Amino acid sequence: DNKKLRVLCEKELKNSDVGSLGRIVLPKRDAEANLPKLSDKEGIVVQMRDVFSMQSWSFKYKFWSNNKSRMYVLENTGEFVKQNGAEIGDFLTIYEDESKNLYFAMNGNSG
DNA sequence: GATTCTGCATGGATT
DNA sequence: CAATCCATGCAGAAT
Repeated sequence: DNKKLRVLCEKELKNSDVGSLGRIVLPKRDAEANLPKLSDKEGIVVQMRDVFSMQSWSFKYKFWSNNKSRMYVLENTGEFVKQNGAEIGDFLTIYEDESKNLYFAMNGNSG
């Protein structure tokens, strides 16, 4: 917890983000600019640690095809929301470690 | 059949 | 006017 952080993206949780589908949508602009570059629909597996804790979480960061561009999504978020009790309007903020791109990325509104 | 997963399409609101 | 973003609907696989 001697961490130095840079914000990569932030999302206001909507109904489907905390819904039964178990996936979280991320803003396309910031996801493309700051999140690792995705060159396949298969996506990648990313893990992000809580800023306030030593709890680490593993998600699948992938994209869907939409129109001629993309929609970015973070799959397998069911237990994350359930465990953290995230409701509509809560904030999921994703950060970055400065020397290493280790994805600290926690909710709990924060800011 | 009925139900859930998964990836894409639709459609309102905004850039 | 047309393009973009994204919440959600929804068709086809999988269970």
